[PDB]
Parts: sequence; structure tokens; C-alpha cells
Amino acid sequence: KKIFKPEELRQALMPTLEALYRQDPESLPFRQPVDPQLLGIPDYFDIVKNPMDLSTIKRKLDTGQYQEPWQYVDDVWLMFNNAWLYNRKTSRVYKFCSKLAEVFEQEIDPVMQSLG
Ligand SMILES: CCC(=O)N1CCOc2c(cc(-c3ccc(OC)c(OC)c3)cc2OC[C@@H]2CCCN(C)C2)C1
Repeated sequence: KKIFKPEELRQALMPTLEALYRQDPESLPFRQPVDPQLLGIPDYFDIVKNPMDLSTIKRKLDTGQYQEPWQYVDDVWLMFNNAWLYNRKTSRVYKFCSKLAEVFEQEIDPVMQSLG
């Protein structure tokens, strides 16, 4: 307690996710799960033990898998930290991740205040 209904969390938090999706080209590496099979990077899951991406976060909101808002924030940051862990600092993915984190920080704060 506080108790959050899945519908309130979705209503309040989805705009913050949409803000990330709206970033182009910066969201593009983040819209679906990393496929180490396709990209030929079999070490990806050795390095990244808990993968996360926007599609997965959107599904969790959509299907009521978050009980409290910090679980959502933690997944967003997991996505960021996975990308900064794995990718070189000159890479598109890395630079795009840094942009997404700037955008997210701005959106998430007033939302998290309201939700309490
Ligand atoms: C969070 C994503 C991630 O950490 N990856 C794990 C790392 O692999 C990649 C990955 C994605 C991209 C990438 C880039 C640009 C895109 O649109 C503009 C895009 O759209 C789908 C994807 C690039 C990746 O790597 C591209 C090459 C792969 C071969 C080595 N080289 C250094 C980078 C996946």
C-alpha cells in the first residue's frame, strides 16, 4: 500500500514510453529484443544476463505485469544499462542510448511525483 491498478499505471506511464519510441533514429535499436542469433554476437547473453527493450516494457504495461511504478523505471534503466555495458562508446547504439536516457529523465519525473 499504495495499491496501483494496472490501468492507472498504464495511463500514467505510457506517455513516458511513447516519448522514447518517438525518438528517431535513437529508439530504433531499442524497439525489439536484441537477437544475438541474427547479429552473430553469441557473447551478448554472457554479458547481458537480463535483456530488456521497449517492446518488452510496452508488453509488461499492456498485460499488467507491473505492480508499482519503480518496477517500470527499473526496466527502462535495465535497457539503458545493458546497452551501455555491451556497446562501445563510439557506437550508434551507445550514443542513441544516452539520448534516450536524457529524454526519459525529463518525462519520468513529473509522472513519478503524481503517482507517489
Ligand atoms: C540495444 C541494442 C544492442 O545493444 N544491440 C547489440 C549490438 O548490436 C547491435 C544492435 C543494434 C544496432 C542498431 C543500429 C542502428 C539501427 O537503426 C539506425 C538499428 O535498428 C534496428 C539497430 C546495431 C548493433 O551493432 C551493429 C554492429 C554489429 C557488429 C559490430 N559493430 C561494432 C556493431 C543490438
